[PDB]
Amino acid sequence: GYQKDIDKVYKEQNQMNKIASKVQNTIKTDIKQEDSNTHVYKDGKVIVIGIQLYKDREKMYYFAYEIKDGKAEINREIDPIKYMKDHKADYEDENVEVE
Amino acid sequence: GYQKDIDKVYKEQNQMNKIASKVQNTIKTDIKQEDSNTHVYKDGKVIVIGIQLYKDREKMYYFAYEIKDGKAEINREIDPIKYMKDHKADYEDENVE
Repeated sequence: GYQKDIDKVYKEQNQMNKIASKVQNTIKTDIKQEDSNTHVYKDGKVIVIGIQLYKDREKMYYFAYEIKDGKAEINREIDPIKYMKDHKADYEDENVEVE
Repeated sequence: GYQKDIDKVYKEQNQMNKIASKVQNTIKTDIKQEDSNTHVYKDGKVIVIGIQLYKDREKMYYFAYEIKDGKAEINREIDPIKYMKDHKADYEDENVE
Protein backbone atom coordinates (compact mmCIF):
# COMPACT_ATOMS: atom_id res chain seq x y z
CA GLY A 1 0.00 0.00 0.00
CA TYR A 2 0.96 3.63 -0.26
CA GLN A 3 0.51 4.90 3.31
CA LYS A 4 4.20 4.60 4.32
CA ASP A 5 5.12 6.85 1.41
CA ILE A 6 2.25 9.24 1.97
CA ASP A 7 3.51 9.56 5.55
CA LYS A 8 6.95 10.51 4.17
CA VAL A 9 5.33 13.19 2.02
CA TYR A 10 3.42 14.77 4.90
CA LYS A 11 6.50 14.60 7.14
CA GLU A 12 8.56 16.40 4.52
CA GLN A 13 5.84 18.97 3.91
CA ASN A 14 5.61 19.74 7.61
CA GLN A 15 9.42 19.96 7.95
CA MET A 16 9.62 22.45 5.11
CA ASN A 17 6.63 24.44 6.35
CA LYS A 18 8.20 24.67 9.81
CA ILE A 19 11.36 26.24 8.34
CA ALA A 20 9.29 28.45 6.03
CA SER A 21 7.23 29.68 8.98
CA LYS A 22 10.41 31.21 10.51
CA VAL A 23 10.56 33.65 7.66
CA GLN A 24 6.85 33.86 6.76
CA ASN A 25 4.85 33.22 9.89
CA THR A 26 1.43 32.76 8.27
CA ILE A 27 2.52 29.32 7.03
CA LYS A 28 0.71 26.45 8.71
CA THR A 29 2.96 23.89 10.45
CA ASP A 30 0.52 21.14 11.52
CA ILE A 31 -0.61 19.81 8.18
CA LYS A 32 -2.73 16.66 8.51
CA GLN A 33 -3.64 14.13 5.83
CA GLU A 34 -7.25 13.89 7.08
CA ASP A 35 -7.73 17.64 6.45
CA SER A 36 -5.97 17.52 3.07
CA ASN A 37 -6.32 15.99 -0.38
CA THR A 38 -3.96 13.18 -1.44
CA HIS A 39 -3.60 11.41 -4.77
CA VAL A 40 -1.05 8.73 -5.74
CA TYR A 41 0.04 8.11 -9.33
CA LYS A 42 2.30 5.78 -11.26
CA ASP A 43 2.02 3.13 -8.55
CA GLY A 44 3.60 5.36 -5.95
CA LYS A 45 6.21 7.23 -7.98
CA VAL A 46 4.32 10.58 -7.83
CA ILE A 47 2.16 11.82 -4.94
CA VAL A 48 0.18 15.08 -5.15
CA ILE A 49 -1.13 16.74 -2.04
CA GLY A 50 -3.45 19.68 -1.55
CA ILE A 51 -3.10 21.38 1.80
CA GLN A 52 -4.07 24.42 3.83
CA LEU A 53 -0.68 26.14 3.41
CA TYR A 54 -1.65 29.28 5.29
CA LYS A 55 -3.13 29.43 8.76
CA ASP A 56 -5.26 32.45 7.74
CA ARG A 57 -6.52 31.20 4.35
CA GLU A 58 -8.93 28.38 3.59
CA LYS A 59 -7.50 27.85 0.11
CA MET A 60 -5.90 24.55 -0.86
CA TYR A 61 -2.40 24.71 -2.30
CA TYR A 62 -1.09 21.71 -4.27
CA PHE A 63 2.40 20.20 -4.39
CA ALA A 64 3.80 17.29 -6.34
CA TYR A 65 6.31 14.91 -4.76
CA GLU A 66 8.35 12.12 -6.24
CA ILE A 67 9.30 9.08 -4.25
CA LYS A 68 12.88 8.31 -5.21
CA ASP A 69 15.17 5.90 -3.35
CA GLY A 70 12.59 5.63 -0.54
CA LYS A 71 12.51 9.38 0.10
CA ALA A 72 9.79 12.01 -0.58
CA GLU A 73 11.16 14.86 -2.63
CA ILE A 74 9.11 17.89 -3.65
CA ASN A 75 9.29 18.74 -7.31
CA ARG A 76 8.14 22.22 -8.18
CA GLU A 77 8.88 21.51 -11.87
CA ILE A 78 5.78 19.34 -11.88
CA ASP A 79 2.55 21.34 -12.24
CA PRO A 80 0.36 19.42 -9.75
CA ILE A 81 -3.00 20.64 -11.13
CA LYS A 82 -2.09 19.56 -14.61
CA TYR A 83 -0.70 16.30 -13.29
CA MET A 84 -3.99 15.38 -11.60
CA LYS A 85 -5.95 16.30 -14.72
CA ASP A 86 -3.79 14.24 -16.99
CA HIS A 87 -3.36 10.97 -15.02
CA LYS A 88 -5.48 8.28 -13.42
CA ALA A 89 -4.86 7.97 -9.67
CA ASP A 90 -4.11 4.74 -7.93
CA TYR A 91 -5.33 6.15 -4.61
CA GLU A 92 -7.43 9.14 -3.49
CA ASP A 93 -8.02 10.54 0.01
CA GLU A 94 -10.15 13.62 -0.65
CA ASN A 95 -11.13 15.47 2.47
CA VAL A 96 -11.67 18.98 1.05
CA GLU A 97 -14.28 19.46 -1.67
CA VAL A 98 -14.04 22.87 -3.32
CA GLU A 99 -16.86 23.62 -5.83
CA GLY B 1 34.82 43.06 13.81
CA TYR B 2 31.40 41.70 12.98
CA GLN B 3 31.70 40.55 9.34
CA LYS B 4 32.17 36.87 10.26
CA ASP B 5 28.92 36.95 12.17
CA ILE B 6 27.05 39.06 9.57
CA ASP B 7 28.08 36.45 7.02
CA LYS B 8 26.75 33.66 9.23
CA VAL B 9 23.41 35.53 9.48
CA TYR B 10 23.04 35.95 5.68
CA LYS B 11 24.06 32.30 5.17
CA GLU B 12 21.34 31.21 7.61
CA GLN B 13 18.72 33.51 6.14
CA ASN B 14 19.51 32.16 2.67
CA GLN B 15 19.33 28.54 3.79
CA MET B 16 15.86 29.15 5.27
CA ASN B 17 14.70 31.15 2.26
CA LYS B 18 15.79 28.40 -0.08
CA ILE B 19 13.63 25.86 1.70
CA ALA B 20 10.78 28.35 2.13
CA SER B 21 10.80 29.05 -1.61
CA LYS B 22 9.95 25.39 -2.27
CA VAL B 23 6.58 25.84 -0.61
CA GLN B 24 5.99 29.53 -1.27
CA ASN B 25 7.82 30.44 -4.48
CA THR B 26 7.51 34.19 -4.16
CA ILE B 27 10.19 34.00 -1.40
CA LYS B 28 13.41 35.45 -2.77
CA THR B 29 16.56 33.39 -2.60
CA ASP B 30 20.27 34.31 -2.54
CA ILE B 31 19.84 37.54 -0.67
CA LYS B 32 22.94 39.75 -0.66
CA GLN B 33 24.15 42.05 2.10
CA GLU B 34 24.75 44.85 -0.47
CA ASP B 35 21.03 44.87 -1.29
CA SER B 36 19.97 44.82 2.33
CA ASN B 37 20.23 46.80 5.58
CA THR B 38 22.29 45.40 8.44
CA HIS B 39 22.68 46.66 11.99
CA VAL B 40 24.80 45.11 14.72
CA TYR B 41 24.02 45.56 18.42
CA LYS B 42 25.39 44.44 21.75
CA ASP B 43 28.91 44.08 20.44
CA GLY B 44 27.73 41.54 17.90
CA LYS B 45 25.28 39.52 20.05
CA VAL B 46 22.26 40.72 18.09
CA ILE B 47 22.16 41.42 14.35
CA VAL B 48 19.10 42.82 12.62
CA ILE B 49 18.73 42.57 8.87
CA GLY B 50 16.28 44.12 6.49
CA ILE B 51 15.83 42.27 3.25
CA GLN B 52 13.70 41.99 0.12
CA LEU B 53 11.93 38.86 1.33
CA TYR B 54 9.56 38.62 -1.63
CA LYS B 55 10.30 38.64 -5.34
CA ASP B 56 6.91 40.37 -5.91
CA ARG B 57 7.25 43.14 -3.20
CA GLU B 58 9.82 46.05 -3.02
CA LYS B 59 9.23 46.19 0.75
CA MET B 60 11.95 45.48 3.27
CA TYR B 61 11.23 42.81 5.89
CA TYR B 62 13.22 42.66 9.09
CA PHE B 63 14.58 39.82 11.07
CA ALA B 64 16.57 39.69 14.32
CA TYR B 65 19.32 37.16 14.90
CA GLU B 66 21.31 36.22 17.94
CA ILE B 67 24.89 34.94 17.83
CA LYS B 68 25.19 32.18 20.39
CA ASP B 69 27.99 29.58 20.62
CA GLY B 70 29.36 30.96 17.33
CA LYS B 71 26.06 30.28 15.47
CA ALA B 72 23.53 32.66 13.98
CA GLU B 73 20.04 31.85 15.23
CA ILE B 74 16.92 33.71 14.09
CA ASN B 75 14.72 34.93 16.90
CA ARG B 76 11.15 35.73 15.87
CA GLU B 77 10.23 36.67 19.45
CA ILE B 78 12.29 39.87 19.00
CA ASP B 79 10.42 42.74 17.32
CA PRO B 80 13.26 43.91 15.07
CA ILE B 81 11.87 47.38 14.23
CA LYS B 82 11.44 48.16 17.91
CA TYR B 83 14.86 46.62 18.69
CA MET B 84 16.56 49.07 16.29
CA LYS B 85 14.62 52.01 17.76
CA ASP B 86 15.61 51.10 21.28
CA HIS B 87 19.32 50.20 20.92
CA LYS B 88 22.46 51.96 19.70
CA ALA B 89 24.09 50.08 16.80
CA ASP B 90 27.79 49.27 16.91
CA TYR B 91 27.87 48.98 13.11
CA GLU B 92 25.54 49.71 10.27
CA ASP B 93 25.50 48.87 6.57
CA GLU B 94 22.47 50.59 5.13
CA ASN B 95 21.83 50.12 1.43
CA VAL B 96 18.06 50.78 1.16
CA GLU B 97 16.50 54.07 2.37
